[PDB]
Amino acid sequence: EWGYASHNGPDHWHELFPNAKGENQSPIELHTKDIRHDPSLQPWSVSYDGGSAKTILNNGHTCNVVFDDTYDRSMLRGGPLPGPYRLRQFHLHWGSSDDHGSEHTVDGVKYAAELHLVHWNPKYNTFKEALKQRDGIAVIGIFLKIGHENGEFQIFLDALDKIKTKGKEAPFTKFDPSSLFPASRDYWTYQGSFTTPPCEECIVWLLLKEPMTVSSDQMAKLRSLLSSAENEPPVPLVSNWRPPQPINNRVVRASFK
Ligand SMILES: [Zn+2]
Repeated sequence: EWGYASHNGPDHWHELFPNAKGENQSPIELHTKDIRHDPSLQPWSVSYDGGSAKTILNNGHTCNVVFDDTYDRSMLRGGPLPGPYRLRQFHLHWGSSDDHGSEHTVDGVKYAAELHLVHWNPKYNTFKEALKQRDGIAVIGIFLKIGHENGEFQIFLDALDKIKTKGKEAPFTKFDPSSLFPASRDYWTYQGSFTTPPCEECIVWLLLKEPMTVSSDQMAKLRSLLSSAENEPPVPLVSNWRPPQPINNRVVRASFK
């Protein structure tokens, strides 16, 4: 009961979800000349377990890989976080050609897709209870820039064949999504929200300066997925990005000089 179209677009989401219109929404524009270095930002680390992966779904907005988080398994730590955090899911956001598709922008500059890795604080007992904290979620954000094929990313792409359609689920194990990471772990950090409804203001963002490169033909395989079940009328999922919301008075810090 929401969408990226023209009667369900993001423009309207608040008509049914009213966080959608709070003071800490994501995504944002990042204006590098308004951003300062903070020398108290440490680096982050992951311990992930490739065996945590379970399923891959197409929920009609996006493709999801789900992981097992019933205990402390694949862990994100350091950075600005207070504590260690659990991996739960990743997905993506894209548009309809390569010149655009990311949610965040950096000095105007748009990327072709954004990858989001979702984590949650064990301190808050439960993914669902952490949606009510300001720092309950942690997202690692990655940009996708056109280029050379990515092989670890293919692994994932190959599986899309089995969920083409909204609804569809399939098994997906043994994938470590740290494989996708680029070489640098330089980061921008801010506080905001989920970009899809219900738009909870739950998120510590960690955006990575460095883009993971991918192929145009890799990108058009993501662009194939569809948003109608089988028994129903085709329709492609051609865009799924949300446009930048208001910073108000929010401070964006960089890990890096
Ligand atoms: Zn997302």
